[PDB]
Amino acid sequence: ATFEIVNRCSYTVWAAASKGDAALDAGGRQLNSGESWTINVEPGTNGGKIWARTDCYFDDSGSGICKTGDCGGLLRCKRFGRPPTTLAEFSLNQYGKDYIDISNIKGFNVPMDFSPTTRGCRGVRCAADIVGQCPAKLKAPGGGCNDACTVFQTSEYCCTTGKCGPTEYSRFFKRLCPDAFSYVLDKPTTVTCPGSSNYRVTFCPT
Repeated sequence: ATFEIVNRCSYTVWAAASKGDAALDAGGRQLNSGESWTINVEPGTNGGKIWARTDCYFDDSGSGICKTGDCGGLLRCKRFGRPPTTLAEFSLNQYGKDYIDISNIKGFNVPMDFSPTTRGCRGVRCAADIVGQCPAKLKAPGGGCNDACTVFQTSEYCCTTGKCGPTEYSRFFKRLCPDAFSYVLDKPTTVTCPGSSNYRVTFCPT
């Protein structure tokens, strides 16, 4: 599958793509404002995620730090990133279907649109000013708006027992971005697309 990752933000982001135990494609790259990066993701990939990282410094070896979404200090991510991170999530070629969503379960850093570029399903977007509106207790100093599980580490926010409800914090994310997951047991906003669709992820779509 082809994903085109586009940075429409006015600032540089460092895109990342991983399935948790491995990079997808090169795993990460710098995207200046307006740049597009096309990656190829193996069919059958389950549990892939794409995100943006902000305020990164890397040396010549590709080692460094980012203020949001750092993946163990590497330019080319092999593992998932540190919250807060708006997530584009996908599982491809799962019994004939691809499944895509946007998640705020690990917080929000950059607004995102995640849309197919082929026929037969709709995209999803979370483009509200979640950072500007973020509750005081969830604001991350480095930038972004943390989820409550990251901040407070309770069974209720992290849904550790597999039973949890919505919370004042989850409802914040859900009010601003209804089409994104706000907590682990949220009513799913997954979209089902034809198997082997292609996609575009746009940072700062509006």
